[PDB]
Amino acid sequence: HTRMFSVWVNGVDQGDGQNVYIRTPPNTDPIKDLASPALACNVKGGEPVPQFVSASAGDKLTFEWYRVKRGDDIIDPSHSGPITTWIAAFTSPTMDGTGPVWSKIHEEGYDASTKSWAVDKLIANKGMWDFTLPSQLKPGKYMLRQEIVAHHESDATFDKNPKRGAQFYPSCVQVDVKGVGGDAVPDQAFDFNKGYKYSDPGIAFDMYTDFDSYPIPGPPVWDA
Ligand SMILES: [Cu+2]
Repeated sequence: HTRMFSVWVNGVDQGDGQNVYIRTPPNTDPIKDLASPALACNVKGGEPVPQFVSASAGDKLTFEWYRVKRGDDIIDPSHSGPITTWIAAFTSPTMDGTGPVWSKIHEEGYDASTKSWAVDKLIANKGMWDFTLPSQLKPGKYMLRQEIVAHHESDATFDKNPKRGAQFYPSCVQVDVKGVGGDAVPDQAFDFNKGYKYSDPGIAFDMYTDFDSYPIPGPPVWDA
């Protein structure tokens, strides 16, 4: 259980973004059904919010997460898993993130050398998760998506056992990107409801065995 508080642009806190520039869900509950239209942007994913984070291609963004209060324990430390960041064109304010529209721009999963996950790093960083907006990005409005996946119950799949299954915590942020040039348009066209499957070894994942690696679902990080 976790959700976003705000976005920071090159270290500068843009301030509480909840229902302002983040499409904040009503609570911290996970998405588990891979056929849910909420998988892309969570339950209020289709409801527009009035502001866009102002940023430039190349900027370092920080997405800040919390559990119940800003700057708390962030997420239960049992919720080990990856954290991925994605981008889609802002087609209209009533878009909900469904369809073949996403490109992955950043990911972190399991680090064998420290036996730790993206989630442990998030906790250690007090909920701050950094990534770069690709410098080649064409200016325009975009939806950014960041997702924590918790694998404490991923040793079963939701379709067989709806009490268990991977837990997805997607957050969608509206961003208005100034270019530094660059004309690259995100083109992986990844669809979550089609591309995340119960057969994926990164979703049907048993963390309670002696694994050396974790396969992060979806395509590799977008090129240019
Ligand atoms: Cu939880």
